[PDB]
Order: sequence, then structure tokens, then C-alpha cells
Amino acid sequence: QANLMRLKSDLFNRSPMYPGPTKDDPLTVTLGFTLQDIVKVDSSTNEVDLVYWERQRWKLNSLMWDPNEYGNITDFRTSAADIWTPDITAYSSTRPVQVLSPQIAVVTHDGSVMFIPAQRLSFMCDPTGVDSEEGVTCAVKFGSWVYSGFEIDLKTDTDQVDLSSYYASSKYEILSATQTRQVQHYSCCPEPYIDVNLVVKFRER
Amino acid sequence: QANLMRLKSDLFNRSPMYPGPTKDDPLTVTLGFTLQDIVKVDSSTNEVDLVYWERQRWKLNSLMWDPNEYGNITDFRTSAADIWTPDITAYSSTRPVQVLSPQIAVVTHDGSVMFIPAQRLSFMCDPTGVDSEEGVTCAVKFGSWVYSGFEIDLKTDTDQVDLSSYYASSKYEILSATQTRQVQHYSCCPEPYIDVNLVVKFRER
Amino acid sequence: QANLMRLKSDLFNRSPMYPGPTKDDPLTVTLGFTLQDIVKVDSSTNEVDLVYWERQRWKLNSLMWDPNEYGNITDFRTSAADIWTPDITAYSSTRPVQVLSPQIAVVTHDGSVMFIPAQRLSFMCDPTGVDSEEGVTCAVKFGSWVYSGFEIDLKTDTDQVDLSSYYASSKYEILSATQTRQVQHYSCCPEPYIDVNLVVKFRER
Amino acid sequence: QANLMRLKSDLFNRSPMYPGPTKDDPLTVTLGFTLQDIVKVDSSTNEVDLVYWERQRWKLNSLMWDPNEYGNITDFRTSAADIWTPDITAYSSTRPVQVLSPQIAVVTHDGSVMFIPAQRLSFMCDPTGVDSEEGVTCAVKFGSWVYSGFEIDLKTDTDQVDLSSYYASSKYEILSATQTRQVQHYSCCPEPYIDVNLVVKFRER
Amino acid sequence: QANLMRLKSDLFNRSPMYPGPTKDDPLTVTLGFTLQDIVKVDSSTNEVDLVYWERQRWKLNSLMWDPNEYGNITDFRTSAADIWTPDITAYSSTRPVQVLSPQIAVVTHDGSVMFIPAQRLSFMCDPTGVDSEEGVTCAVKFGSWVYSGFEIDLKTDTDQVDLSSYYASSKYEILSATQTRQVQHYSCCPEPYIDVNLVVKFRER
Ligand SMILES: CN1[C@@H]2CCC[C@H]1C[C@@H](NC(=O)c1nn(C)c3ccccc13)C2
Ligand SMILES: CN1[C@@H]2CCC[C@H]1C[C@@H](NC(=O)c1nn(C)c3ccccc13)C2
Ligand SMILES: CN1[C@@H]2CCC[C@H]1C[C@@H](NC(=O)c1nn(C)c3ccccc13)C2
Ligand SMILES: CN1[C@@H]2CCC[C@H]1C[C@@H](NC(=O)c1nn(C)c3ccccc13)C2
Ligand SMILES: CN1[C@@H]2CCC[C@H]1C[C@H](NC(=O)c1nn(C)c3ccccc13)C2
Ligand SMILES: *C1O[C@H](CO)[C@@H](O)[C@H](O)[C@H]1NC(C)=O
Ligand SMILES: *[C@@H]1O[C@H](CO)[C@@H](O)[C@H](O)[C@H]1NC(C)=O
Ligand SMILES: *[C@@H]1O[C@H](CO)[C@@H](O)[C@H](O)[C@H]1NC(C)=O
Ligand SMILES: *[C@@H]1O[C@H](CO)[C@@H](O)[C@H](O)[C@H]1NC(C)=O
Ligand code: NA
Repeated sequence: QANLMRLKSDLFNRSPMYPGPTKDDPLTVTLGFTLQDIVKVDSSTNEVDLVYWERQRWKLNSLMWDPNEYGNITDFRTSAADIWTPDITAYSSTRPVQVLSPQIAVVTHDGSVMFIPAQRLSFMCDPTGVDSEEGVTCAVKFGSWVYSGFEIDLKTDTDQVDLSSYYASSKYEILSATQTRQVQHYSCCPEPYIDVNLVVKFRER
Repeated sequence: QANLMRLKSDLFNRSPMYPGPTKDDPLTVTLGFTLQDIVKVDSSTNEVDLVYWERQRWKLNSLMWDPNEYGNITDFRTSAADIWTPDITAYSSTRPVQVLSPQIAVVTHDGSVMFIPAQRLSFMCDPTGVDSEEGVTCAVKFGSWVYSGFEIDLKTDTDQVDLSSYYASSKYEILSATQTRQVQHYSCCPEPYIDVNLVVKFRER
Repeated sequence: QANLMRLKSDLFNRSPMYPGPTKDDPLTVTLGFTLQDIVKVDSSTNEVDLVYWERQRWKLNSLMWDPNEYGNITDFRTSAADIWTPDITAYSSTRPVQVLSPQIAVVTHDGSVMFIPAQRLSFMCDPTGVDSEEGVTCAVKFGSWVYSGFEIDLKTDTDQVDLSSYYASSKYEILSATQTRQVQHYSCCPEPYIDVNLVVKFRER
Repeated sequence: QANLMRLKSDLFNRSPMYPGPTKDDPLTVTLGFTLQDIVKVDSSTNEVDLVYWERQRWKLNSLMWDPNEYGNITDFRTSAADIWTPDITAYSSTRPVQVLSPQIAVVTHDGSVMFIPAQRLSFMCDPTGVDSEEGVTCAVKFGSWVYSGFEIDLKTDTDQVDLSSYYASSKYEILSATQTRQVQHYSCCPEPYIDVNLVVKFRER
Repeated sequence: QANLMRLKSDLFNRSPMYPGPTKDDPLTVTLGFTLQDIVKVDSSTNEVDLVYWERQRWKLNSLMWDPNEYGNITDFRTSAADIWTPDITAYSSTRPVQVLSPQIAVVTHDGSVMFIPAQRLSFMCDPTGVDSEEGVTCAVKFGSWVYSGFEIDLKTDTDQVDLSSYYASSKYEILSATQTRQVQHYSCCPEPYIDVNLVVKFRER
């Protein structure tokens, strides 16, 4: 708490805050999902609720420091409201996402930030076939809402969704879960937008 | 990050916020709807729920700059709470509108602002006949709540609601989707009032 | 915009906020209701849901200005948070009232304020007989919570509830809707309180 | 209004907020309840919902003033957020309480404060026998959450619950309703613990 | 109350905010659960709702003080927002935890802090067999969300969950309730994490 108080002051109070990436200084955000449980399936309205962890990672020069000047501190924890965060969001949610975890990020001396919110999400899915052997497939896109591919690019560290914390006695079993970076060119806008596509095939019991 | 900080502070920290339009200095807000899905139909209460993107566009002289002065930044993204926004509301909602996307807008050097919140709206519609071949038509009007057409004029770039992102496997099919500007030279108050009427015709299957 | 910025700064940033009325300087608030729809009837809990606009009007000398001193501005819109508002509330709600419109008010140069929040309200009503030819009668009264008649008085411009914007395809037809000034005395307190009684008789179909 | 603003400035700005009661300077909170309706009874979850008013009264020397020094002002109204309030909490709630009235308090020149929030409360109650003629009895205790009897004392003005505003067409019929101060000493601690027990016997029709 | 104001001002305002523990200056959080009721069991979504109090205890050296310098004050109550708090969270919640008690803590002159918030938690649990004589078992982990064992270790003053406040007329009786410290090693990280595993076996009637 000696040099850690002095470090956080030198980063947040003295210096201004990141106003977000630009075309001249773009940013790459790494995205990884941890599927925990499929909680609800509404066939009357086509809604499916997921509980998942959202791994987000990015790096800013204006967060870097030299450990030898701050008690050999390599990393720290702080409120996610102390730093800038990307506007990563689902394209087809039907309700406001609810947050299940503390909003705290980890900041490392290279300027890399690690932020992993646990969330609950209702989204659009016709769940017809979930009670069959073949199951049913759903998909929901995640990406920046207002920044283009020239300002925020996405990447994944793997095409496989982490299922190592999927709830055992879940009403549903996961057949396949894949997260896949796409580059989307919409008819509305001259700039492309980049998303990671969370695709899940699943079935009952 | 260097020129953008200076730009954001010159625009926001060096002038009081735009107090809004007046009779002498009216404003034109362009409006457009993207129907993503019809999410709920209640024939017992006559409530229908929509998920849509509401595109709002306007231009302010006080938000103009010369890029040459700012490292040739032509546009930037900022929190919607940094800038003035129009009081566009649905005239027949039954529940508070729920925001599904980040509250971020796009400001351009010409002074223009693009703001597209994704939203869930519950409004008044008798869905009787939805299970017929002919379907049922709902309608909901959007406009400024407190500004007359003398301060805020409305406008659409097209009469057709954007259906390019409509849920491929939706519970309902859209038969027609129109967005129409309407002007009341009388609405219980001696003053011209303007709305954009959203008319949606749809049926089950 | 230059003059309006100045008027608002002069009103809101150079004088302490109005501390509300007192016995020595009372206030009269005008109240009117516009019934848009009866959205829910629950005979198992005796709750009825209304959607209405509540019109509130009052005058403060501390909001007066001479137009000549400010570009001939005669009136402007501002956030309701910028001004004092009366604590008018429904007496028999069963759930927190929900606001459906922007919290913005019109201020006029003579010091008059017009504030019209659209709302959804759940209140105590036994709807027994609503499917009868005669119908059922519900009532909810609205008043200040902590200001007596010596500090806040209420009046109405008409005794008839505005039904000109009632949903044409509502589940319920309105047989009569009145709004009446009433003096209430409580056992706890000597001072009388003033409210406005909203009486609505309606039926199905 | 000049004297009021001056008085408010003197109480809330020329001084720090009351840090709360201590063992050297204890405080007595008078508690009284007003039952308005019993709105929900869930026999499967053992939850009952009340709509009631919680009357709290205490007196601070720091809130005293001589009316002669302030143009004869003997009392005023002000947002509950401007002053300290006791942590009177229900001990067996199942859900967060929902506020139904404005949060304004009345402050009298003797330093006394009167604060009466209207609330919807969900609490633990096996309602078995509510349809019988003997009905059912439910109870919920109210007191400080973190202050012992050494810091906050509780007191009632009467043992009868105010039924003068009980909903006339309520689904239920109140057989008895009492509010009783209770003290429980413990062998580990010299500090007593104080609560007011709200006991309601009721039945259908 | 004069001494208390000066104490709180010396500890909070004339001192930098505690930045949380590190590898160098780690922290031990003592954890305890008082179970009040099992309020909901959903067998179609595998969700169980608990209401409980969560006793948190820890000690900062930065919150120590000499009572002799501040009028023999041994402890005081203050908002949980005035001080740093551990990010203890449930690992398998399905909805945001709902706080039922005031967010106030107690700080002792030795620097120790006791924080006991009442809560409603929804978590993943297959309730299959609850209506049987053997009953059913649920488990939920609680621990820091961003800190490892190096920064935060957990402790329990006992291994039995307090059932002395369990609702007597509950829909369910408890068969066993344990709170047991566990040390994990998730594959993502080379550092260990501490958690306390609340395990509850129970049944109807
Ligand atoms: C990820 N985001 C980007 C692409 C679409 C969804 C969001 C919002 C944002 N959308 C848009 O900018 C957008 N959408 N429509 C239908 C338009 C029509 C005309 C002009 C702009 C737009 C950009
Ligand atoms: C966009 N807005 C304008 C047009 C109607 C919808 C909203 C509400 C606003 N309403 C009104 O201003 C309004 N309404 N009633 C019944 C009144 C009676 C007397 C004076 C004013 C009003 C006007
Ligand atoms: C409209 N108002 C609401 C809140 C305060 C003033 C009035 C009267 C009423 N509340 C009262 O103030 C009130 N009620 N009871 C039973 C009391 C007992 C002692 C002192 C005051 C009261 C409700
Ligand atoms: C207001 N309070 C009451 C209700 C819950 C919150 C607080 C905590 C309080 N509990 C106590 O602090 C408590 N209880 N027992 C049996 C003890 C034995 C030794 C030391 C402390 C306690 C109970
Ligand atoms: C369960 N966890 C959460 C809460 C604390 C213990 C652990 C550790 C912590 N972080 C992680 O869970 C975590 N980190 N990375 C890089 C991951 C990659 C894939 C899956 C999970 C993670 C948060
Ligand atoms: C508390 O403070 C007083 C004042 O200085 C001190 O003299 C005394 O030791 C303490 N209390 C007792 C035991 O008198
Ligand atoms: C755009 O502005 C930049 C400022 O660095 C300038 O270097 C550049 O010349 C400008 N564009 C043109 C016309 O080259
Ligand atoms: C307002 O209007 C009057 C009359 O038209 C005009 O003479 C005066 O200059 C105006 N004041 C301002 C500042 O616009
Ligand atoms: C209160 O002020 C008025 C004068 O404005 C006067 O009637 C009265 O004397 C004053 N109070 C007392 C106690 O005199
Ligand atoms: Na009243």
C-alpha cells in the first residue's frame, strides 16, 4: 500500500484518461467466453438465457510502468470504473444484461488489462428441437457497438468455448460451443464491424 | 489519443452544454427504425413488445471543428452523457423502455451526431387476428415530448423500416413496416407538433 | 443558444434553489389527468394498472425573467432536476410508480412551470363486477406527501378527466372519469392536506 | 424564502453531517406503523407482501434553531438525503423494500425529525389457515441493523397499528395488529438489543 | 459526536484510500453464514433462492487508532462506501444478489472491520429429490473474484452454518449446513484461489 497508492495516483489522477482508440491508434481486444449454464428456454417467445463469464483483454501504453520504480509491483486490481473499457455488446439481446460479478480489472505493468465480468443474458433463439437427440443450435454476436474494424479489432485465443465450469446438473448438455471472429460489412455503413460469434448447439437432459 | 483529448476538452470543457433548440434556432432530428424482432404478444392486456434500433441524427454548429487543427481527426466516439440529446419518446408505451446497447454517440467535424440505441419497448396494441392469414397491424408514434415543431422538426431518410437485421427464425413474419412523418397543427395545444408513425403489419408463422 | 445559456445560468447557477413553499409563502399546484389506458386488472390481488399523463402547473417568482434582457426568449425547456418540483404522489399505490416520458419541464417568463410526466401506476382496486354491464368503480387520490394545505394547495382546470387520448382498442371502455379537489384531515395532525381524487368507472369490452 | 434558504444553509452547510449516535450520546427512535393493505399471500413460498408506512421520529440538538432568528420559521420540509436517518430495517424480509412515497422529512425547530416512507415489504410468513375463520398470525421485527441498544433505543407511542387507512375493499380482514417494543439481553454482551415486533392476525374476506 | 467527526475525518479525508492487499501486504478475510430461509426452489430451471446474512471480518492497520486521543472511542459505525471492502462473491449465481440490509459497517480501534449484509441469492441447483425423505443437496462457492490466495486468504470461525435464525414455519427443514474452506487450482492460472463452500442438505415439511 506504500508505492501502490503512489502508482495509482500517477496513472489516474495526474494523467488524463484514454478517450478510446482511433483509426490512427487502433486497439485489439481479445475475447473469450466461459459458458456456465443454460438457465431458461422460452419457446413461446424465442428467448434463451445464458450465464457466462466474458474474458476481455487489451493493452494501452498509458497504463504501462516500470516495476523498479514502484516497489517491484508487477500488477494490481482496481475498479473497472477507474479505467477505460471497450463497448463490447451482444447484437441480439432481448433484455438488459445483468452483472453477477464484481467489476474489477487487473492491470499489468505492460499496460495489459484483464477484465472478466460474469453475466446473465437473454437473447434471440428459436429453441425448437432442444428435446431431440439432434438438439438445437443458437448463436449470438459480440462486438463493439460504435467502433469500426479500423478502430477496434477483435481476436480470440481459441475457437473453443471454455466448458470446464459448465454446471453439472444443468437442464441441458452442451453439444458444441464455438467462438469465431467475423468481419461484418453492413449495408448501412462504409466501415466494417468485427464480432466474435458465440455458437452453441445443445439439448435437454 | 493526443489530439483527441485536446479536441474533446475544447468542445466540452470550454463551453457550457448546448441548451437545446429554440424558436429562433430550430433543429432537425432525423429518425430511422431497425426492427430486430417482435418479442412478446399479449392479447390479455393488449401489449406487444419490440426490439429495435432507433437511429437519431442531428447537427450542431457548436460541435464543429477543423480536422487540420486536430491531427486530421474527422470524427470521434463519446458518451451520450457528454452531449445534448433529443427527447424522442414513444407516445404509447406501457413500460419504461429498456436500453440494450451502450450509450455512445458518433460526433463528426461537420458537427453531426449519430446515435443508435438498441431498445426493448412495450406499447399498446390489440394483437387479435395475429394467428390469421391477414395478420394484425400495430402502430406507435415517436416524437419529442416537450418540443413543438417550431423547435424540433422530424424527418426520415426513407419510409421503409429497416428489416435487414430481422430475426431469421422469428415467431412472426413482417408483412409491411413503414415509418411516416406526421404533423399535427393541433394536439390539444395551439402549436404544431410532429411525430414519426411506426406502422407494423405481422402474423404468426 | 448564447442567450438561453445565459438565462439558464442566471436562473440555476447564480441563486440557491427554491427551498419549497412555506406557510408564509404558499403555492398552488394545478393538476390534471389524461387517461391513456387501463392496462392490467388483477382480481386475485385487487390491483389495477393505469397509464396516464399527469399534468402539473405552478408559478415561482424566482423563475421570472424579462424577455428583453434575454433575446426575447419567452420560455424554454430544461431538465426537471434543474428546478424544484412538488411531492405529489398517489395515496394508494402498491408498486413504485414508473415514468414513461422524459423528465423535462417547460418554464415561462412569468415564472410558470408546466410538467407532464407520463406514468404507469399500480393501485388498490377490487375490480369485481368489471365483466358486468354496470362495471366497476375504482378510485385513487393524489396529493403532496408532506406539505399541508397551508403550504401547497391544489386545484383543477376541469373536473373531467381527459379521455381524448384513450386507447381506441383498449380492453376496457370508460364509463366515467372525474378528478375532484378534496380536503383531507388526519387524526395525527391538525393541519388539513389537499388532494385530488381520481374516480374511474369502467367495464370490459 | 430568504430565511428558509439561510436556515437550511446554516444547518446543512455550515456544519458536518451527524455521524450517528454513540454510547456517550445515544438516540431514541420512535417507531409507528400504518397498515394500508395486504397485497400478496404466497402459500408455496411462505412469503407475504405488505403495503404500509413506517413512521420514524428522532431529535437532534444539531438540528435545533430559534424561530426568532429566522423570521418565525418553526419547521420545514427537506429531502431525506440531506439529513442522517436511522438504519431501521426489517429482520425477516425476503426481497428489497420498494419505496412508494417521496423521501422527504419534516424538521421542527426543536430538532425533532419526522420521516414517513410508504413501502411494499415482502417477508417470511406461512399463511396456512388464512382462509379459515381463525385466520393466521404473521410477525416481522424492525430495528437498527448495526446499532445496539447502547446507541439506538426504540420506542412506540402506541401498541395499536394504524388501521385508519386500511384498504376498504381488501381481499383480507384484519383481526388484530400490534406493534410491540421488545428487548433481548445476552450473556456474552452488556449491550441490549431492541426491536419493534409487528404482529398481524388476519383472514380472507 | 465532536470527537467522532474528527476521528472519521482523520481516517477517511486526511488519508489516501486503501488500495487493497498485495502479495507483499496480504489480507485475511474471515467468513461466516447465517441461513434464514430457503425461499424458492425451481425444478424446471434448476434454481434455488436463499436468504442469509454473510458475516465478513478483516483488519487493516490503516484503520487503527488510539482511543485515548479521540475520547475513548473504541468503535464506530460508518457507511460501507467510506471504506474498502473485499469482493467476496458467489461463483454460481444466476441473478444479481439482492441486498436486504443497510450497507453499514463497524470499525474497531484495533483496525478490524465487521460487515454483515443480509442478502437474497439465486444459484444453480438441481432440486431433484427435495420432496423425498433423503432430501436433496445444494452447494455454492463464495470467494474473491480478482484476488488470489497470495493477496487474499479466507478463514471460518466454525464449520457449521448458523441455523439459529432459520425460519421455523419454513417450507423446508435443514438436514445439514456446512461452511468449509477449500483451496483450488484452476487451469487458467498458476496461482491458487481460496473459497468457502456452503453445502446444504434439506427437504420439504
Ligand atoms: C455494431 N454497430 C454498427 C453496425 C450495426 C449495429 C451497431 C450500430 C451502428 N449502426 C449504424 O450506424 C446504422 N444502422 N443502420 C440501419 C443505419 C442506417 C443509416 C446510417 C447508419 C446506420 C453501427
Ligand atoms: C408531445 N407532447 C405534446 C403533445 C401530446 C403528447 C405530449 C404531451 C404534451 N401534453 C400537453 O402539453 C397537455 N396535455 N393536456 C391534457 C394538457 C392540458 C392543458 C395544458 C397542456 C396539456 C403535449
Ligand atoms: C399526506 N401525509 C402523509 C405523510 C405525512 C403527512 C400526511 C399524513 C400522513 N402521515 C402522518 O404524518 C402520520 N400518520 N400517523 C399515524 C402519525 C402519527 C404520528 C405523527 C404523524 C403521523 C401521511
Ligand atoms: C442487529 N443484529 C442482530 C440481527 C442481525 C444483525 C445484527 C447482528 C446481531 N448478532 C450478534 O452480533 C450476535 N448474536 N449472538 C448470539 C452473538 C454471540 C456473540 C457475539 C455476537 C453475537 C443480531
Ligand atoms: C473463478 N475465477 C474467477 C474468480 C476467481 C477465481 C478464478 C480466477 C479469475 N479469472 C479466471 O477465471 C480466468 N482468467 N483467464 C485468463 C481465464 C481464461 C479462461 C477461463 C477462465 C479464466 C476469475
Ligand atoms: C477515558 O478517558 C479519560 C479522559 O482522559 C481517561 O482519564 C480514562 O482513563 C478513561 N476512562 C476511565 C476509566 O476513567
Ligand atoms: C491532414 O492533417 C494532417 C495533420 O497532421 C496533415 O499532416 C495532412 O497534410 C492533412 N491532409 C492532407 C491534405 O495531407
Ligand atoms: C426584441 O424585440 C423587440 C421588438 O421587435 C426589438 O426592438 C428588440 O431589439 C428585441 N430584443 C432582442 C434583444 O432581441
Ligand atoms: C414574527 O414576525 C412577525 C413580523 O413579520 C410578527 O408578527 C411577530 O412578532 C414575529 N414573532 C414574534 C414572536 O413576535
Ligand atoms: Na393528502
